[PDB]
Amino acid sequence: GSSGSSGKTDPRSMNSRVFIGNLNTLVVKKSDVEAIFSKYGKIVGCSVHKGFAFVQYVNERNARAAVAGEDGRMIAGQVLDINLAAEPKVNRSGPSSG
Repeated sequence: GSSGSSGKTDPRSMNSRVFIGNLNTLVVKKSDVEAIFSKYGKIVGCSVHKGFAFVQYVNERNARAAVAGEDGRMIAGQVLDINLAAEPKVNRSGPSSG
């Protein structure tokens, strides 16, 4: 059932998602992540939670764009760790395949 007030990552009905981490929400705003990402595709759903944020583009291609673009941006003087909510950058070293 539809649940209000939450922010998790569960497969329900989505594809185009971007997990904006290391987001200095203490300085960065939503419009900053909504506008900065507005160049990587139209945002249908964007949220920022003290610690991280989530962006939802109209299409994946767009999202993946930012995830590739945004990710590595110096916001507030600090880099932003973003990644598509699908493939977690867990354990770098190793045979990454699949």
